[PDB]
Amino acid sequence: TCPFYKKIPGTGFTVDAFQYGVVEGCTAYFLTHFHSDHYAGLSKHFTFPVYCSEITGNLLKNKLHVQEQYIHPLPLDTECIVNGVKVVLLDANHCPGAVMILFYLPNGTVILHTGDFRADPSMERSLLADQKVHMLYLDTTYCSPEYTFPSQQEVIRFAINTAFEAVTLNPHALVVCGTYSIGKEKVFLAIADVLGSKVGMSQEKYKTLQCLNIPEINSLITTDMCSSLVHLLPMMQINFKGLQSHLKKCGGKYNQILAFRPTGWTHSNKFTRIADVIPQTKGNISIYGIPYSEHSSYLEMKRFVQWLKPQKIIPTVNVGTWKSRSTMEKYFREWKLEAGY
Ligand code: NI
Repeated sequence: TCPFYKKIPGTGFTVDAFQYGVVEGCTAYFLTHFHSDHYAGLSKHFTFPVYCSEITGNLLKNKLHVQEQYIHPLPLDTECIVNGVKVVLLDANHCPGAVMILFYLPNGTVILHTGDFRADPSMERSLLADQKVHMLYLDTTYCSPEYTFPSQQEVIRFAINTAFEAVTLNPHALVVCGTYSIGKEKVFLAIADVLGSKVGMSQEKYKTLQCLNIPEINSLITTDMCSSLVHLLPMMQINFKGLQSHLKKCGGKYNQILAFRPTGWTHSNKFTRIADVIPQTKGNISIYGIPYSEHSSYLEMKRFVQWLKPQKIIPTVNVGTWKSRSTMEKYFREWKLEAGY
């Protein structure tokens, strides 16, 4: 049964609610982004209207085989009427195709559902600027002050400089980057650009990348592993055993691997600056964990909410424990007292 924080009161609508069967009263199912915890339940047999971005729609059709007649893509930054209710989709600064949804309820209430997001000051000049929001359904993944990490630009700077140094010292080194979902494509694209290489990957991952509307993508990626010196592999294979086994398959072309695991936050963030990060090494294999996040830091989240000044907040992440829920409620009250709304 569908939980309350996935329902939009005063409408026929749900958000990211595909794993509960036929939801009673639901006339349109919104999908914020193509990540498995959110799409869980969709398949080619789904027969209700799905509303989403163009990119999410490409993935639904090609990867999950949802039939075209049930896919309803909407442009961003554009007022649209859905089953008699005005909606707007906004870029969520998460993975490709990820949106926030603004719902203008027939009674005058305005609701923002962030989906998953990485808050940014640029959002303060979107269509959010123009009116008041009563209810915020908020991605609270990192809602605690211990969660710090650097900008995405600092992280990419570190990775580019690391890869270019290693391969210039040793032209026979291979770079490998882990992946298990869409998102974080800048990591592998930036490294391949500095090295003058295409990114090599499986047929299944190439298929997924071809759904994302990235400019000039045919110039950047390939299924011909032999022609490429940046390879993508499943995240599960980014360990000493998995990488040893991959180096065997490369036909003595390479004699060293430098690999990247983009994670979210890890507790080595509490002590170490990005500049100071070091790898784990065994023989001719080195593995860097790099803190590339597609969710808001605590400070970014706090800034956004203090700017928006919502009347009520409904968390969508970490809602399963009493300790979590109490911690989050305390920070929301601090923020409101500090800012005066
Ligand atoms: Ni996500």
